[PDB]
Amino acid sequence: VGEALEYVNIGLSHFLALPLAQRISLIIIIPFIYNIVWQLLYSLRKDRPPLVFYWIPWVGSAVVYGMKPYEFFEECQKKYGDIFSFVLLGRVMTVYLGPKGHEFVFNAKLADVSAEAAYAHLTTPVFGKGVIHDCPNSRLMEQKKFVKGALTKEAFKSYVPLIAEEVYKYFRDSKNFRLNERTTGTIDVMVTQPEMTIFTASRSLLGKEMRAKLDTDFAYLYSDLDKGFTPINFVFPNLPLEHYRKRDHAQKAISGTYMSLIKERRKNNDIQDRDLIDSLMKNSTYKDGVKMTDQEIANLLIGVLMGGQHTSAATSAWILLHLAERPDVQQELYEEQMRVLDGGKKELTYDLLQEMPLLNQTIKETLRMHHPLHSLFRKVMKDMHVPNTSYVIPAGYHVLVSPGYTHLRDEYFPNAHQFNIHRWNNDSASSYSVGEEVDYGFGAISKGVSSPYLPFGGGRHRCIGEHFAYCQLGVLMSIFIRTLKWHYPEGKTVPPPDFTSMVTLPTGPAKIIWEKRNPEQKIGGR
Ligand code: HEM
Ligand SMILES: OC(Cn1cncn1)(Cn1cncn1)c1ccc(F)cc1F
Repeated sequence: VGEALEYVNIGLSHFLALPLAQRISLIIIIPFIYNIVWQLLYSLRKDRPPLVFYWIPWVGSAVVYGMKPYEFFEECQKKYGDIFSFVLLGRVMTVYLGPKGHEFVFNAKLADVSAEAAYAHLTTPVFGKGVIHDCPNSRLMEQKKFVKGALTKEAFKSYVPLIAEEVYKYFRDSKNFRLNERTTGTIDVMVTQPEMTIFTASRSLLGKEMRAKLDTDFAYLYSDLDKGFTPINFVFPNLPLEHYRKRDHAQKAISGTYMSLIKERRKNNDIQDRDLIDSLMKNSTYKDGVKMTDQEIANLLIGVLMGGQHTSAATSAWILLHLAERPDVQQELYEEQMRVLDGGKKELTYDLLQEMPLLNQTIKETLRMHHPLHSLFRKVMKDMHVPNTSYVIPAGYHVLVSPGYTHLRDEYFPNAHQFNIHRWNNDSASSYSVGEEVDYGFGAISKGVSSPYLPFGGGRHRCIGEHFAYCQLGVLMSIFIRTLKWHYPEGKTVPPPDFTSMVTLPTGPAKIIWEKRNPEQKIGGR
């Protein structure tokens, strides 16, 4: 064996004297071979979930997961069951499908998994430092608490007429509508809904000043920042191109604008209860006494607005698209509007929104069919034993949960690919905890996360924008319904989702044709 060891050194030597044709080829095919051999040895382990076979090292199943994750999950489920792993751009993802998966991932102990470790590079380059994913979990919990303080019933009461006003103003002024001059038109909903969403959300959450900013070239900065919000950040968060420079500069200029308003308000003591900015100026002190800086407040505002932007705009787009081939549902919704608002003589309020179950069921059904986040990740921090299995998920892995997948399973939602708002009759709430509850720092929420329907997630990372989303989408759809009818161009139908973008927005261009219900109706104001 001493003689064997000599030939090892000889072999190492002879390698380095190989022609580069053969040892680019060498250093290529020997990972390819080792990978296959490694998977074969891996598949024999009884303490690991089955691993989806893949040919290309590092890359893994990235391409099929990236383009059609649900079809990917369905195939893996048929073959392997509800628990399985797959390689994705250098990381091993352990998927757990179904309610048991919801429970395993969303209710995982703080010591076991980390969301911020999974998402920091996705969001921090976009929002700025010190907030959301660029901070400890208990900091995040309180930031969520701070923001929730601006999201009260009384706040929604004041938001509704503000949001309504922005919708009507958009109908009046936008080149996409111009209702005082046009009775019919064609629109790309991936153009109109992001614009309507930023106008309505800015006006209510940021306030008059920041909304006024959107009527200038300052609006261009929001687009630049929006482009940095991309899956590519998972691999290339910072790359010396101008996509990144436009992003970084936008983040600085936008937070600078918020900070200017913040410092301005404090200078003049002008701090009431107008908006989320007022709210955070009065309520952003952590439990240990440390106060958020003006930069961190601005950075939080960016993240919250940006996140709400994408989820809400995608959702109202899908609502329009599903209703476009369903004049029956438009008809039902309109009748509800006529009854609840007394033929339109009653002004829309937050309370009246609560008396519109079909409208809210329509939102609920859209979120079932189109969960804007098709996958949620956590990085595994401590080895996790999978209950009632021999499986152990080692630290360094990632767990993946997908409530959106379950939303589309017939076993939980019969005829899951049919849009049917009536499957939610006497269950028109946005969601509802109906068992024991728990507080992670931002308010009591559902302890159990086993519901097959989880558009807003669960556990410590649960959404806090749920009621704002329903308020915003509710006011907007209420006005769309009362003002317009709409349908598809001949031969067109609901498009497939684009699963490669940050949220599962519709494939473009997604066009609908609108017409005024009352051609002679005029929208007043300047
Ligand atoms: C239809 C609209 C929306 C949907 C479907 C949605 C969905 C979700 C989901 C599934 C999560 C859980 C994330 C995870 O577990 O990793 C989440 C978290 C969160 N969302 Fe939303 N969201 C929506 C709108 C909004 C809005 C409008 C806001 C703010 C006004 C918002 C702010 C947040 C915040 C602060 C978190 C917590 C992040 C964390 O704790 O890690 N969302 N959202
Ligand atoms: O959870 C997100 C980040 N994200 C995860 N997968 C894709 N994007 C999205 N989001 C959820 N509700 C709204 N946006 C988020 C969470 C909080 C936040 F402040 C911004 C933000 F983008």
